[PDB]
Amino acid sequence: SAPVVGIIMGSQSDWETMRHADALLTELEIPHETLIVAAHRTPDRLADYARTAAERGLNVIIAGAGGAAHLPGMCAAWTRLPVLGVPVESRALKGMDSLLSIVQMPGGVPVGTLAIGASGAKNAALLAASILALYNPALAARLETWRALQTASVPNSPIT
Amino acid sequence: SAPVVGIIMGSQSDWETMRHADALLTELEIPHETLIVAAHRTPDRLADYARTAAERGLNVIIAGAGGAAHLPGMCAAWTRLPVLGVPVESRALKGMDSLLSIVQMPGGVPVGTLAIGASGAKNAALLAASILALYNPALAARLETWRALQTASVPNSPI
Amino acid sequence: SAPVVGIIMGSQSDWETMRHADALLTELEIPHETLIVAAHRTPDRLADYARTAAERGLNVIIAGAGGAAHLPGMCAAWTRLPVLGVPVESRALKGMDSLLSIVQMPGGVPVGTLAIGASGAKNAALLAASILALYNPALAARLETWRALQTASVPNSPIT
Amino acid sequence: SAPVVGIIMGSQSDWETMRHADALLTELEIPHETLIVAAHRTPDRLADYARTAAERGLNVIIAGAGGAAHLPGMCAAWTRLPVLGVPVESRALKGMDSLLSIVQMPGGVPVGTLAIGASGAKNAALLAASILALYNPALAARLETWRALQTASVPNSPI
Amino acid sequence: SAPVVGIIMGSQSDWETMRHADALLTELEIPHETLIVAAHRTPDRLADYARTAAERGLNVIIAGAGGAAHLPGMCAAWTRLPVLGVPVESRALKGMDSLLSIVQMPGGVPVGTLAIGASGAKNAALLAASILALYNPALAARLETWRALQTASVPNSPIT
Amino acid sequence: SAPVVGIIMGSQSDWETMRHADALLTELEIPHETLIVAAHRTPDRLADYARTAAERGLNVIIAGAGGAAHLPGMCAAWTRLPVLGVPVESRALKGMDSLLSIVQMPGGVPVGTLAIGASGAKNAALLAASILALYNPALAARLETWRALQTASVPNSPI
Amino acid sequence: SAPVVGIIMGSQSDWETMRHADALLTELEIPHETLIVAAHRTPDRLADYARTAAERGLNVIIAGAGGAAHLPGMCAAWTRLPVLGVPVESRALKGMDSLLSIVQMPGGVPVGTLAIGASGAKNAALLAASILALYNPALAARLETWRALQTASVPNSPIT
Amino acid sequence: SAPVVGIIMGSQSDWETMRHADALLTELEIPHETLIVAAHRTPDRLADYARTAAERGLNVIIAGAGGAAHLPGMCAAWTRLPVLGVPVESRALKGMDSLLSIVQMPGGVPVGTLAIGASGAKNAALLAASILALYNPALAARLETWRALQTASVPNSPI
Ligand SMILES: O=P(O)(O)OC[C@H]1O[C@@H](O)[C@H](O)[C@@H]1O
Ligand SMILES: O=P(O)(O)OC[C@H]1O[C@@H](O)[C@H](O)[C@@H]1O
Ligand SMILES: O=P(O)(O)OC[C@H]1O[C@@H](O)[C@H](O)[C@@H]1O
Ligand SMILES: O=P(O)(O)OC[C@H]1O[C@@H](O)[C@H](O)[C@@H]1O
Repeated sequence: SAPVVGIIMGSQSDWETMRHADALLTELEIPHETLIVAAHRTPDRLADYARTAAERGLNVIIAGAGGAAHLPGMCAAWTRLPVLGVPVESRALKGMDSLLSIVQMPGGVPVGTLAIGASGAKNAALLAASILALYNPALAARLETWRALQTASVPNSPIT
Repeated sequence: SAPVVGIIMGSQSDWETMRHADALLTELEIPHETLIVAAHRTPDRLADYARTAAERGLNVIIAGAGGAAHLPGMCAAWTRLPVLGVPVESRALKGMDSLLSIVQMPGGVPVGTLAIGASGAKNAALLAASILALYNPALAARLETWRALQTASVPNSPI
Repeated sequence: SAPVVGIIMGSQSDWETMRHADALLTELEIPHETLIVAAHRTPDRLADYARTAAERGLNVIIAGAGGAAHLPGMCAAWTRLPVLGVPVESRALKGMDSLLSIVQMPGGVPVGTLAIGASGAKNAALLAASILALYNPALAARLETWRALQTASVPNSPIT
Repeated sequence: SAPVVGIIMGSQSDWETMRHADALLTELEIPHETLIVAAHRTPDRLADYARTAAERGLNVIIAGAGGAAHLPGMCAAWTRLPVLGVPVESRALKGMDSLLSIVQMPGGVPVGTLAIGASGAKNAALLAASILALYNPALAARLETWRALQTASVPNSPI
Repeated sequence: SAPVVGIIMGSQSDWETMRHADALLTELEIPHETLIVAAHRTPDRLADYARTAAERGLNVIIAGAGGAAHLPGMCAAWTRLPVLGVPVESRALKGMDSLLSIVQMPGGVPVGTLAIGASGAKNAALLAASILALYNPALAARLETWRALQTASVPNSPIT
Repeated sequence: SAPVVGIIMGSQSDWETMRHADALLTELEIPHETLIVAAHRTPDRLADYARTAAERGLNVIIAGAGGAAHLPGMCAAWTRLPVLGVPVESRALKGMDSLLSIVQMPGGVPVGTLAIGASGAKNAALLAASILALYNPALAARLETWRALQTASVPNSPI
Repeated sequence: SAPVVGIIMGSQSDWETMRHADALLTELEIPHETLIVAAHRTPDRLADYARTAAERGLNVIIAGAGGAAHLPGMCAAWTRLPVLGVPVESRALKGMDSLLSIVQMPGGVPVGTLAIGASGAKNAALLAASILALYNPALAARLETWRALQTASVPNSPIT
Repeated sequence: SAPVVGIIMGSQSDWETMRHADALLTELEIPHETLIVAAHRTPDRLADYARTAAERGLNVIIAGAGGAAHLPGMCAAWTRLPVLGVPVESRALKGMDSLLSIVQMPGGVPVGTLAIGASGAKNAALLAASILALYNPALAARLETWRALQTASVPNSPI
């Protein structure tokens, strides 16, 4: 019932990307919350969200942002929980600004960063699942089944 | 006098760069404070610094950071004062990470960004001076003199 | 009545970007002028515009250009006023040439640079407003209201 | 105690970087193993290491590589454990090749990627610690202390 | 009859690119097989494919992948045969991630890398043909004819 | 003799690079002047230099600058003479900023751009020589000799 | 009558870009030839074209190419004439491969390089005109008129 | 014996890199020649070298160049032999110019491209060896031994 993963993003425009994280957590039956938290437009909301996350029972935060993408890193500054960052693709620089803004954190405050775009959102959810599976045997079984099906679904040759 | 510019940086390792901003403000006799404020390692210190800057009488904030450089942008999130950002040169990516994480602010929260490195630190101080000069005539004259000396001192041929 | 901000750009093609600066100054009731000044095709026009800006009562110049983008920097060479630069997105290099051409000024002649594209134009106007607000209490109040409304308009969760 | 984190790297030349991960895990008293596993030069060693990691009791793998950096991704292909990737700074391209070859994993096989270089190695260890802390209360308290000391130790002004 | 070149790729999406290699081998009458082998989703399939390639009679492997593109390099780790790599164009980073992931192999395990995209696929097939032509005189003649026709087909001036 | 090529650069720090252009013109006995002209620090000096270049008898201008490198383009704005641009290697971005700010001129005002660094300075001088050689037969013969010696002097094997 | 500028390019696909050079030379009444010369597919044609250019009366060569763009540099290797290079925009890398392939010539063999794309083609023609104008007074007058009209045609403000 | 691989490079400055290809071919006892051939400074030497390579009995050409690196591609234009390209690390752009000017060959004339720098030179020699091994059984066995020793010699832990 109570959420164990928080998915956060700075804008509705980020949802086109972050929806892939939401869908995968739901597929794996991982209770979660999905919210908008804007690092620059709602910085006090961010501080409160991140600093209370652990006491609220969250175990992992998945944060997506694009451009000068500060949401994952500032989240990580305020929580001891693992924070996973999804670089959202930007218009001009194709997410390279997003990527460098998120992955290049200073020693002492980590953000586990995934690929630019939808792939990264899906993989943030899978990485969160991998973390939770360490201490949830039922989920561990669901995740192993999921990975096995992924492997079995790969064809032997292309449709030419 | 009470400071009217705050120079802030995330680490002692930024000082090699940000000292150029400090020196310039001193040269132009602009009262200022020079502090370490770490966006990631001291986020509550940052929130407090930025949100109280205006009531403390600061007029401009100069913020320097390298890598995933969030200090200028998060400062701007908490203050209506103009915030000027200095990308510090990072070891691997030579400040390109610094530059993009500072300049690419989405619309609604600006950071006026200067060049990577020492040039950017000097120019953040000069840009702060040009802002203050709009409503301080004595400083405006000192800034005019500074720019005039810069122009007049350029040699005509290389040695 | 008399303009206190000048918005300048090198071409009509730049207007698609710089119109966002114009609109925001108008929203905040900041008197301004909006002109075409081409660094390469009208260099004497630029010299005259920049060197007379202060005596004409301008307080801030917002300059946009793309490609080998020299308009903001050459403006700054000729005026003591703060100059803010907007990198206009270019076709091949997506504004990276614009950005580096504008932001990498030598020590001694500053240009306060904003994001590539529309975001940068909007933020140049907001930064200009922040500067003017230091010595205009009515504008300072309008700007604080504007920022507060921005913060209040952020939803708590995405439309899924 | 039996290791719960494996730190692996493709070469001795990566050790200058990955030693920072090793030191951090030691500081936090997290039992770990530190090994060379080369994706290209010892691919069967990699397959064996990754596929048996869970049954050996590992909880997290930290993998560092430079250049065409395939070690973290291929590790993740063979294990359901979380795999954290450290891009090692390469000579010519300063770790940009390392970074893109690690972080740009297609959907379905994740690698949580940290910064280029020593910062990334330290942060992979801290991220592993934060994962383990979710279900080890004594470690969680030591990690809290570590983060608190980091925050409290930041000076207020540069020297 | 029996294949002497293997063309492998990680996904059906790669076929839009790798089909150009397949077509050129067919044009030059080089027997080959075309398969899907996913480095990350079917890593045991890859190990088996690469380690048995020589004993199965393959002489050259052409491998295409995009993004964090590991298929060519991991193939090369498991075979003594020459491995040629085709960087498939990726959405955000335009194949620059593909290119660097493939070409920047450590000393000791080579991948001969071709251009991003369709050009690279065509050239991987031509390079494979060049290799086989060293010890197949009939193919050597076909390849020389092919190159000669290419040269003769270049017009002297553009259609204006 | 009166100069027919002007070599200009924004700073003494550019001289390490631009000296290669100066040396080449001297070697080919092309009368020239070598000057500092700063686009940002001495913009009126630049306008005057460029607008009077043709009437002073200059035929080609070689302009070198680093960073936000505006000197070649603004020179070309004020003269119909051919302007050749040398991107000087900058500290952080290794001349990539220099290169893009010089070469990406919009249509209507050209700058013929050479390689980043010393190679580009040498080649700007050679390109200027090849322009002058079109209407100076003695120089054309000296340039032929120079290119012939370059070709003939390449060794057949490394030492 | 006889051509004094040669415009060369490696493919018909380059014409979309190089046509802007052709049009400007025609506008300025500069006699020229426009040809296809492929560095990689017709290397002997290139050697012959470049090594005979001066004796044929050419004064400037404008060469365009994209990707691994070798046509301008190899032209310059074989002629003492000034060679101007136009980087043609490539699909994946947006002409950055074209640009670096052309501009980064070794000391001793120059190529005067212009902008990526149509702007560069137009400017190669203008630069060629500037060179020819040094020893053709009538053209010098036409070029000064052209530049003056360019300056006079810049509006004072945008259409908003 | 008569050479079956030609190693060519544009300058003595490339030798620091290309010596790694030479050493590897020597180690595997592959008869080869090692020469300077400059695409821009000696274009007729290049045309002659490439067009006669096959009739001279060469089987593979390894070509190294930096900057605007045209040597491998122009070699491939004149021969049907496989041409392998080594991007030499350039001073300013760290071989990114070298890499793009070699690898981005349009369809119809291939160059098999290796990594920037010494790794690429070593790997061009190994790739040439793997090509030759297809039809030389003694060499194939020596190459098997070489790869086996590489794999077996990787240490299990860092020192
Ligand atoms: O890890 P240290 O050296 O303290 O800081 C290195 C970089 O991390 C950033 O926060 C600072 O702005 C600095 O540029
Ligand atoms: O060639 P050596 O120095 O062994 O290794 C250099 C790089 O090759 C990669 O596999 C390693 O991760 C390292 O970063
Ligand atoms: O600040 P200094 O060292 O004078 O000049 C550094 C760079 O600033 C540019 O104007 C010059 O062309 C030079 O490349
Ligand atoms: O100017 P030098 O040092 O002779 O050569 C430097 C670069 O120019 C290229 O042709 C060579 O391949 C080398 O990488």
